[PDB]
Amino acid sequence: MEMEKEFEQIDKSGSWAAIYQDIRHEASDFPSRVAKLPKNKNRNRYRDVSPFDHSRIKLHQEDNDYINASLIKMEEAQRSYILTQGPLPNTVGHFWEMVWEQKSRGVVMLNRVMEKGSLKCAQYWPQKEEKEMIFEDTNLKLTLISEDIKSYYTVRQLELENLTTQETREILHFHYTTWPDFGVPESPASFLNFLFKVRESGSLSPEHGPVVVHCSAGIGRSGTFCLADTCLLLMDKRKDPSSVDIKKVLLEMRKFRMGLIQTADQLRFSYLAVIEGAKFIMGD
Ligand SMILES: NC(=O)c1ccccc1N1CCCCC1
Repeated sequence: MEMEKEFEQIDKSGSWAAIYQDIRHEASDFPSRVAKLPKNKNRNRYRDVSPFDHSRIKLHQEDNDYINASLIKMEEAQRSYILTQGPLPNTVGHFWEMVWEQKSRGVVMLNRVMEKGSLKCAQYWPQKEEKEMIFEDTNLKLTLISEDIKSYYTVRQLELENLTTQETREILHFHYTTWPDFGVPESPASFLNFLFKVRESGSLSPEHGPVVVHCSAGIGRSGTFCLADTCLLLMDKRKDPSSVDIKKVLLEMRKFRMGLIQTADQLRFSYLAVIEGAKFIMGD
């Protein structure tokens, strides 16, 4: 069923809360035993948001390999994503160790450091060129190279140095700065423009490690970003673009991380983004 007609049918019937609970009921439940070990309590932002054991990213260290991060591998679309929480005061060094070890080119940030008067993630990148950061625990140095501030997003060029080997890499930081403190954006135009800027950079392409995507918990806004990207790529690849079922794609992605799309409003917004984005994919 053409999702645009499914959309109007749910809107006119006002059944978004009903569709959303059906997804919550059918979603996968896999163990997260490593996340719940007592040694890892200060590595988790939220007691109720944990990576599954089968899909968790492992740090390359014998001491403690744990980070709250999941590998989402979309087989038919040929896209992979790492979804992670906003870094905590004790996990900024682990965060950049993961970027280094997984060979990522891009980091996508969908939250502000402060929202609703509370801290949603640590200031984990340098704000001035002349004031770089050194993570002693993971032996990494991070330098701000350049910053391009736009009305709806900021793009930063960062240099990450492995102080052990003196290898360096360029990382691109894509920061969506205008998601409202409550609810979802009224139009998906700025969010789709932002998704197309990340794609244009090479950060989502198979010559690099997976993109790192985060918000505060790494499931809600982060879920909307990967769901919209994957659905648009499948509409490009398939003979019948109307065969793309957003609910089935979301349940596939929930095999790899719990709780993706946190509200019925985020589910409606994901449908709107895919419907409006398809009007480019199909030749406009
Ligand atoms: N070890 C670090 O993470 C670190 C290193 C250099 C400068 C700042 C740093 N952080 C920033 C956000 C979390 C608290 C402290």
